[PDB]
Amino acid sequence: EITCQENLPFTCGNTDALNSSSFSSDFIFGVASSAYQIEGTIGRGLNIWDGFTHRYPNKSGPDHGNGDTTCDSFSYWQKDIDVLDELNATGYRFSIAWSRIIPRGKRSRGVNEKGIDYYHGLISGLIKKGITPFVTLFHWDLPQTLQDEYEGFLDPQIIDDFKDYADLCFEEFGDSVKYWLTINQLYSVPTRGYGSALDAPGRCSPTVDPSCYAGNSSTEPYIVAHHQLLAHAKVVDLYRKNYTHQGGKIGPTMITRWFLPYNDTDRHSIAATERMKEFFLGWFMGPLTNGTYPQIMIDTVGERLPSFSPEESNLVKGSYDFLGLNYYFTQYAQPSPNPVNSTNHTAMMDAGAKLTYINASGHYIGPLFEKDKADSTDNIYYYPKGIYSVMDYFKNKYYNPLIYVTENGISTPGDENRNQSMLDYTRIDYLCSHLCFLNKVIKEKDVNVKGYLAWALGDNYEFNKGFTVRFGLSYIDWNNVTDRDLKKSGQWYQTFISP
Amino acid sequence: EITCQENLPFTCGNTDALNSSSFSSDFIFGVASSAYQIEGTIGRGLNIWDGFTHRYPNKSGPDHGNGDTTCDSFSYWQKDIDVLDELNATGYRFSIAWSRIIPRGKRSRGVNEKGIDYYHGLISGLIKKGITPFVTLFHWDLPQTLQDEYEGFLDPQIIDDFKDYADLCFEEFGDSVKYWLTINQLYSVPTRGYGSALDAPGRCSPTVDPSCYAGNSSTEPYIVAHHQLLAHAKVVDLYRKNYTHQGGKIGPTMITRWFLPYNDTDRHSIAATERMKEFFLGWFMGPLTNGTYPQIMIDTVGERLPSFSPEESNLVKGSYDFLGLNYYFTQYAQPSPNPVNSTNHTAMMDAGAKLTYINASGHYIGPLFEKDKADSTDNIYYYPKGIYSVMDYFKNKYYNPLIYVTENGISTPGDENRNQSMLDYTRIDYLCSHLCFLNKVIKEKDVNVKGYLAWALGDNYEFNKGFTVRFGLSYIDWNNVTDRDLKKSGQWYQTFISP
Ligand SMILES: *[C@@H]1O[C@H](CO)[C@@H](O[C@@H]2O[C@H](CO)[C@@H](O[C@@H]3O[C@H](CO[C@H]4O[C@H](CO)[C@@H](O)[C@H](O)[C@@H]4O)[C@@H](O)[C@H](O[C@H]4O[C@H](CO)[C@@H](O)[C@H](O)[C@@H]4O)[C@@H]3O[C@@H]3OC[C@@H](O)[C@H](O)[C@H]3O)[C@H](O)[C@H]2NC(C)=O)[C@H](O[C@@H]2O[C@@H](C)[C@@H](O)[C@@H](O)[C@@H]2O)[C@H]1NC(C)=O
Ligand SMILES: *[C@@H]1O[C@H](CO)[C@@H](O[C@@H]2O[C@H](CO)[C@@H](O[C@@H]3O[C@H](CO[C@H]4O[C@H](CO)[C@@H](O)[C@H](O)[C@@H]4O)[C@@H](O)[C@H](O[C@H]4O[C@H](CO)[C@@H](O)[C@H](O)[C@@H]4O)[C@@H]3O[C@@H]3OC[C@@H](O)[C@H](O)[C@H]3O)[C@H](O)[C@H]2NC(C)=O)[C@H](O[C@@H]2O[C@@H](C)[C@@H](O)[C@@H](O)[C@@H]2O)[C@H]1NC(C)=O
Ligand SMILES: *[C@@H]1O[C@H](CO)[C@@H](O[C@@H]2O[C@H](CO)[C@@H](O[C@@H]3O[C@H](CO)[C@@H](O)[C@H](O)[C@@H]3O[C@@H]3OC[C@@H](O)[C@H](O)[C@H]3O)[C@H](O)[C@H]2NC(C)=O)[C@H](O[C@@H]2O[C@@H](C)[C@@H](O)[C@@H](O)[C@@H]2O)[C@H]1NC(C)=O
Ligand SMILES: *[C@@H]1O[C@H](CO)[C@@H](O[C@@H]2O[C@H](CO)[C@@H](O[C@@H]3O[C@H](CO)[C@@H](O)[C@H](O)[C@@H]3O[C@@H]3OC[C@@H](O)[C@H](O)[C@H]3O)[C@H](O)[C@H]2NC(C)=O)[C@H](O[C@@H]2O[C@@H](C)[C@@H](O)[C@@H](O)[C@@H]2O)[C@H]1NC(C)=O
Ligand SMILES: *[C@@H]1O[C@H](CO)[C@@H](O[C@@H]2O[C@H](CO)[C@@H](O)[C@H](O)[C@H]2NC(C)=O)[C@H](O)[C@H]1NC(C)=O
Ligand SMILES: *[C@@H]1O[C@H](CO)[C@@H](O[C@@H]2O[C@H](CO)[C@@H](O)[C@H](O)[C@H]2NC(C)=O)[C@H](O)[C@H]1NC(C)=O
Ligand SMILES: *[C@@H]1O[C@H](CO)[C@@H](O[C@@H]2O[C@H](CO)[C@@H](O)[C@H](O)[C@H]2NC(C)=O)[C@H](O)[C@H]1NC(C)=O
Ligand SMILES: *[C@@H]1O[C@H](CO)[C@@H](O[C@@H]2O[C@H](CO)[C@@H](O)[C@H](O)[C@H]2NC(C)=O)[C@H](O)[C@H]1NC(C)=O
Ligand SMILES: *[C@@H]1O[C@H](CO)[C@@H](O)[C@H](O)[C@H]1NC(C)=O
Ligand SMILES: *[C@@H]1O[C@H](CO)[C@@H](O)[C@H](O)[C@H]1NC(C)=O
Ligand SMILES: *[C@@H]1O[C@H](CO)[C@@H](O)[C@H](O)[C@H]1NC(C)=O
Ligand SMILES: *[C@@H]1O[C@H](CO)[C@@H](O)[C@H](O)[C@H]1NC(C)=O
Ligand SMILES: *[C@@H]1O[C@H](CO)[C@@H](O)[C@H](O)[C@H]1NC(C)=O
Ligand SMILES: *[C@@H]1O[C@H](CO)[C@@H](O)[C@H](O)[C@H]1NC(C)=O
Ligand SMILES: *[C@@H]1O[C@H](CO)[C@@H](O)[C@H](O)[C@H]1NC(C)=O
Ligand SMILES: *[C@@H]1O[C@H](CO)[C@@H](O)[C@H](O)[C@H]1NC(C)=O
Ligand SMILES: *[C@@H]1O[C@H](CO)[C@@H](O)[C@H](O)[C@H]1NC(C)=O
Ligand SMILES: *[C@@H]1O[C@H](CO)[C@@H](O)[C@H](O)[C@H]1NC(C)=O
Ligand SMILES: *[C@@H]1O[C@H](CO)[C@@H](O)[C@H](O)[C@H]1NC(C)=O
Ligand SMILES: *[C@@H]1O[C@H](CO)[C@@H](O)[C@H](O)[C@H]1NC(C)=O
Ligand SMILES: [Zn+2]
Repeated sequence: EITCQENLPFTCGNTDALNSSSFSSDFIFGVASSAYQIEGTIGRGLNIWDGFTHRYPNKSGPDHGNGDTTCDSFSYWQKDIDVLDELNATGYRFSIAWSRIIPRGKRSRGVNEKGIDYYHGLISGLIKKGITPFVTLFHWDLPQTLQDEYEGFLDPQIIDDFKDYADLCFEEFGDSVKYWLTINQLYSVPTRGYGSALDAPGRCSPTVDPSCYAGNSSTEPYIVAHHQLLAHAKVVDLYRKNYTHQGGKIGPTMITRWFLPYNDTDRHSIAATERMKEFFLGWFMGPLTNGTYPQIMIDTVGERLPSFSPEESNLVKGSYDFLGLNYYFTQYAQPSPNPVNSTNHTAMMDAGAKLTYINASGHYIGPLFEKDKADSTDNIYYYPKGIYSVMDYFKNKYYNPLIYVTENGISTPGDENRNQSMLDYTRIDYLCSHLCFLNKVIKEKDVNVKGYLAWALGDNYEFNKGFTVRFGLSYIDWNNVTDRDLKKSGQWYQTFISP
Repeated sequence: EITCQENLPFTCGNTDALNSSSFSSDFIFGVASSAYQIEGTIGRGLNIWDGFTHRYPNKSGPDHGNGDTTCDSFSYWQKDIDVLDELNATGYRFSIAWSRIIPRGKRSRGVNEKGIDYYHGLISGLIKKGITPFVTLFHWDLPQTLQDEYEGFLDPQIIDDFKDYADLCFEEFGDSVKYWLTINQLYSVPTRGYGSALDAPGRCSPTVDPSCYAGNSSTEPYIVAHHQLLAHAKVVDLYRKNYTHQGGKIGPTMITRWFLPYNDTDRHSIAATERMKEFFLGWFMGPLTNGTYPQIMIDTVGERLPSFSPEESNLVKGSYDFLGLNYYFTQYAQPSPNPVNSTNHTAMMDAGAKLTYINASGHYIGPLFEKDKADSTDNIYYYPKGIYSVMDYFKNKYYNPLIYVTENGISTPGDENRNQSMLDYTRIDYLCSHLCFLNKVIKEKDVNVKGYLAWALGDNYEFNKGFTVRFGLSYIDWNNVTDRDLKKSGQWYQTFISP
């Protein structure tokens, strides 16, 4: 019987008590990264995140940093590969920058050969080292040209361009890549990119944010989420129909959170937690497992929620071979009003829930996750048992899918110096306690989890944060980005994989 | 009678001997800047120069600098205005970033109100201070979206988009702006952007540069120059037909050089200098004054040179109210072969001329202009009498046009520290000696020169050079860009304008 601690101090950092041998022998352990965060702009066209970080530098981070050079993996990808090889990792998830291989967006405008070569070299190098690539087709870095031609995912013309892009990738890399993540965290772009304008492209209602160049926080997230689903379903249908000879699997990446009631005996708090589960997860998981949106969403959102045609509904339903789950933390939910007529209404208010990390009797959900310096009542706290609850939920509610944990990690302040940043014990506690609950759920609930990829390989540009927080397991000196040095967390992870 | 020195040491730095009173009372003296060099990416969409400097950082400059924040005139435009006010300057040439006011390129996709406000404030502030704005509609910063939709100026669809952009500007700013420069330095983009790939968008033949993503150095510069002329002619026709109530003037900006024979008694050197004059100036000036290309170009370039239709020819001919001339330096020309069948052939070889700063008997053309550290046989030297020869040439060869010198300046190394950079006497010599020859040509040849704008107002991002050279008359600390401090050159210029 497996016992896991939910509060500090954790003792699972000991690999005599927990290591890769606690899991099935085929279990994949690795790390993850994304193109915009690690590559640099060298050699590629521009994408909406280059646009956003430049047009609105105070949304790029408090240091106004961006992905211009970041850790320069365009030059030093071979160092990324030596860190993995040093961990004896069997999995690496990275993303192909659409901008690098089709700079002008539409495929008929020509492909960038030098870009295609960059990824062949990378894939060849990983596989030579016995590392399985999980490649994300789209990690938020849409070619700027498509956002300016028709406002990206706001328009249905994105579906065919995305499909021609994906086709180019399966054809070029599919012989070696056997695992494809179509779109990374479905929930993010529509809410942050089109609801609150905290992420690219930064659209939202004028009174939600007056910096926004355009938008409607009330209608656009629903129009964007819809197209993301059709786009995704159309790539999966292209994959399973035209590239089945490649013997790969392809699936979506869902940002998952667990929700607990703020007051676990107030029915209003209980209804708000069930509504969160539906607006956060079901919004995407419902179309993917059933071809339609959740009923609470259809009731609440009404005309602002697009309908799937019977053909579209059939294409989206069951459009995955597995699910990639990104899990970071859990929130307490309590009711909150949905003012549909206010000019500052957003799609996120439609859930009628307010989210916190402290419940009604003042209990904090777990240890600290991310210190907010501007406001401390905004601090984020994590909850190791959340990975247990989310996985058990997905098994029971969504037909026992094959699952890969594609991102799980914790940042530490960039303020810290080199000695302090290399001694990241708070990261060992985060990862070890989630790994202890992940092993327990695989064993007790028989969830079909087949892999785990820690975020991130090394320090890189963090969306909305610049270089002010660090997520890597290996250290990078911003004044000289050549070396990736294993921090304590990286040395711990190494001993975990090979005990 | 006016005597001007052509070699160091110059003595025209004395304002008792030369000052604004040497010129007609209406003569406009000022400074110039461009949007990409001074604004920063904050608040605007991305353009091809953001794309280029990011995709190919080693072409952005030896320091890999770019226009991300540069001197941040988006925030500190009011400091730009205090420097001008301190000079008692009557002219300021600046450019409107197409990306800032129409981020998505095509006007029907919506205009950026906050962007339009930025320039209203700027124009209101200049005019309140008695400074005449010369506004450039296009200073190389084409929206990235138009370059990715149809490869920018390579396609004729640019003509209508550029015309809808310009229409938006005359309508928004035309009530205050009475001087419009349509496209800045016609010769540059086609040769550097489409011939040698040293500038954005960076297209060129694979063997001219293997970094190029696409291109043809032999055909594309001619296709680009042609469209630049049609685009320009169509904006001028829109201006003179739809905004004549505004009582403004509009003209092109031509990068002018003077050419001298390498050997001034070898006929081959003399023919090469006359050919340079035609390929460098006549390429644009011929269509503008006659509606057709020079005959040496029609003979030499043959099928690769596009033809104007009779309607297009009529539209381009006489499509200016004045000319803006940018003059920097003069070159010696000698013959050089034109190998039309080599795979590394470029439109620039078609002139059959090799350019140098030292003639056949070893005489250097004038004082040093720009030290090339990688190769010193590449150093650039200036020639003050060149502004005299160019102006006299334009008067005689091109129907005595109304002229404004829209750029003239010299850089000093960014290597120099603050004390050395504020003591820029080499800049006083450059400007004073050109101003001495400009006054002489106005007086002796009666050229219709009505203004002079020194480049640049302050230190900014320099195309292909990063922040490694400084062109400003006012100093900017890259570690704190708030202040613009007048260097010696700026204090000299101040005393020149108001003796
Ligand atoms: C998994 O997918 C299933 C579909 O494949 C989901 O089941 C569907 O659920 C729909 C409800 O959301 C349901 O459609 C409704 O059907 C009502 C009756 O339709 C028939 O009979 C009518 C009766 O007079 C007749 O007029 C019709 O012509 C049909 O013959 C209909 O009245 C409903 O419309 C009203 O309400 C909806 C909001 O739900 C409004 O959009 C609409 O304007 C109107 O006010 C509704 O019809 C739908 O109306 C909108 C239109 O775009 C659709 O085409 C139309 O269908 C439908 O019958 C079933 N389908 C089947 C095959 O059972 C299933 O949902 C869950 O299960 C059902 C039983 C229900 O409890 C849902 O709330 C559940 O969530 C999906 N499962 C999950 C887990 O979500
Ligand atoms: C200012 O603009 C003027 C035009 O408004 C320029 O003058 C034009 O110059 C053209 C030469 O470049 C000239 O066109 C040529 O005309 C030849 C005769 O055409 C008529 O008579 C023919 C004789 O049999 C007959 O077949 C025709 O149908 C006409 O009736 C013609 O043979 C030439 O074509 C050959 O050479 C050209 C290269 O120059 C090739 O492109 C072509 O394939 C062919 O090999 C040529 O015709 C042109 O052919 C190409 C086609 O696209 C054009 O439509 C066609 O015109 C034209 O006659 C004059 N126009 C007038 C009204 O005089 C003027 O140029 C300068 O002055 C002329 C006299 C000449 O010396 C040029 O070299 C000068 O540069 C411009 N001024 C300046 C300063 O450039
Ligand atoms: C988690 O939620 C539960 C259920 O909502 C909370 O318990 C409820 O707390 C209410 C106070 O917010 C209690 O109602 C009050 O009852 C007193 C005594 O009769 C009355 O004087 C108050 O005015 C109020 O009455 C309500 O007024 C509004 C009317 O519309 C309504 O009809 C009345 O009920 C309520 O009885 C109580 N329910 C139960 C089942 O315990 C719980 O709140 C916490 O516990 C209660 C016992 C009390 O000590 C609260 O002060 C305390 O916060 C909540 N838990 C926490 C930690 O917030
Ligand atoms: C500026 O250009 C002028 C004209 O091109 C240069 O003068 C010419 O220089 C040529 C040498 O490059 C002279 O030709 C040579 O003549 C000698 C004596 O007879 C002969 O032995 C050589 O082989 C050569 O002859 C040519 O060979 C190739 C044949 O196809 C052709 O038919 C022959 O002419 C040429 O006579 C001379 N012309 C004139 C009008 O002076 C000038 O070059 C400089 O001045 C001359 C006088 C001489 O001292 C050169 O060495 C010197 O460079 C050139 N100026 C400079 C500074 O480069
Ligand atoms: C966002 O878009 C929605 C949909 O067009 C706008 O809501 C409509 O507003 C009009 C005018 O007030 C009403 O007549 C409709 O009844 C509303 N429709 C729905 C479906 O809600 C909304 O005003 C827009 N919001 C902003 C901030 O632009
Ligand atoms: C807030 O969270 C705490 C922690 O889970 C809840 O406290 C537990 O409540 C159960 C049931 O009452 C007790 O058996 C446990 O002993 C409690 N744990 C702790 C650490 O005290 C608490 O009930 C939650 N409060 C509300 C209002 O939901
Ligand atoms: C640039 O474009 C020109 C025009 O297409 C190419 O030149 C042609 O090349 C073909 C194939 O060799 C020949 O049959 C034609 O006679 C050429 N046309 C002309 C007008 O010169 C050229 O090869 C291209 N260059 C590169 C480097 O792409
Ligand atoms: C190179 O440039 C120099 C400088 O202009 C030329 O020298 C002048 O030539 C004329 C005519 O021979 C003389 O009267 C001047 O006295 C010369 N000036 C100097 C400073 O010596 C020279 O002729 C040019 N050489 C060639 C081959 O073109
Ligand atoms: C790995 O962990 C298991 C418990 O799951 C333990 O029994 C085993 O001895 C550990 N292996 C090493 C090499 O420490
Ligand atoms: C951030 O920049 C935007 C301009 O895009 C501006 O509207 C906003 O006030 C800035 N925020 C702060 C807190 O300075
Ligand atoms: C890497 O992992 C494999 C598989 O568990 C193991 O056999 C091997 O010894 C490990 N190598 C290192 C250097 O730890
Ligand atoms: C599969 O590829 C073929 C050949 O290019 C094409 O006709 C077909 O539409 C594709 N099928 C899809 C995308 O389902
Ligand atoms: C606008 O929205 C904010 C945050 O959602 C809220 O504080 C404010 O009261 C809203 N304004 C109105 C008029 O409802
Ligand atoms: C940058 O880091 C690498 C790896 O530590 C080192 O070899 C190189 O010399 C460093 N460069 C400088 C300028 O110190
Ligand atoms: C300005 O220059 C002229 C010569 O062009 C000279 O005569 C005049 O005295 C100068 N003015 C001043 C104020 O020095
Ligand atoms: C400049 O960068 C390009 C990549 O875009 C590369 O091909 C070239 O070799 C680099 N030049 C030098 C001198 O390093
Ligand atoms: C600015 O120039 C005008 C016009 O020549 C002159 O009258 C005025 O005194 C000058 N002001 C300053 C402060 O030099
Ligand atoms: C002038 O503006 C009118 C009204 O928009 C339009 O019909 C016409 O085509 C324009 N004329 C030009 C661009 O010459
Ligand atoms: C290619 O062009 C360069 C510079 O224009 C020249 O040095 C070289 O000889 C050319 N190659 C061939 C094969 O002509
Ligand atoms: C930046 O420069 C301005 C102008 O000199 C100055 O007032 C401000 O205090 C400076 N900022 C810092 C951080 O020194
Ligand atoms: Zn940048």
